[PDB]
Amino acid sequence: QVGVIKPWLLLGSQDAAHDLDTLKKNKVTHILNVAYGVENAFLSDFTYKSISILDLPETNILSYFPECFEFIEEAKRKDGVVLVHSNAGVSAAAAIVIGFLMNSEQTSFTSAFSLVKNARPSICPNSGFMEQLRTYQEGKE
Amino acid sequence: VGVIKPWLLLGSQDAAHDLDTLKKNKVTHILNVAYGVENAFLSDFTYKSISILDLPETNILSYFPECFEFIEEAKRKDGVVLVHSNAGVSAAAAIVIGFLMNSEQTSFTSAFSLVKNARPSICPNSGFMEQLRTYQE
Repeated sequence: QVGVIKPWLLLGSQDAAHDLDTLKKNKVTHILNVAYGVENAFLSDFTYKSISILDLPETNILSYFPECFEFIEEAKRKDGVVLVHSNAGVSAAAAIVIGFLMNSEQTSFTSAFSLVKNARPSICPNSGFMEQLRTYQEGKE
Repeated sequence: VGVIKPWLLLGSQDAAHDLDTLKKNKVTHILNVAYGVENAFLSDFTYKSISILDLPETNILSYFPECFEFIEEAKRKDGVVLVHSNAGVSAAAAIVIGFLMNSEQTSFTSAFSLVKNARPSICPNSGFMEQLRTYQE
């Protein structure tokens, strides 16, 4: 299962990452895998990047922005389509997508959150991720 | 937090760390199937932890003896158990679905529906769904 945030920006679970037919139907070109233990199943069909982002409040989600956002922008620059996925893809993967929208569109946490939540209503970033994103633009700590 | 029964609750790591809500809901027992979530309130609740990776290769059925024994103990003592994982959407949900099937002889579809109505964000992975579909067939 897949949220279409933009036509080129998708958010989903590990099951999305392993559903070839739907990856093709959505014209996926790039897959950002922030899960644990999820094999990149289709090496010949997609450009993959992995980065471990554990679903804990202690994870520093902001730390991952340079690497993750460069990849997303790579997909976009090439007029492709990137799927960001994790295990359940409701928390860490959601937070990366929210942050990306915040930075790429210079939009607020609440605006970006709303865009993701409408596209994938099962999102529920952990409290630490919410605090980290809510106070990123203001520069807390 | 999803209220599956007044004594069976399903939630996230944030529910496990919210003492005020835990006490409002009369929790007594916490079954922690998360990774990396400290059992914060040892003097207030009875905790049991079990590692359950959210991967389709995980054998969810293997965890049922340990998990269900604990849930049954909370129930026998007229307490209230919170089952939680990290997001509370996949393995913790699978445990709750399986528990209704096992304790109540409920069908998979009915049990799944009960859990999904109490917590619409649930989505056990493809492996867990197939394991639960054929459980007690």
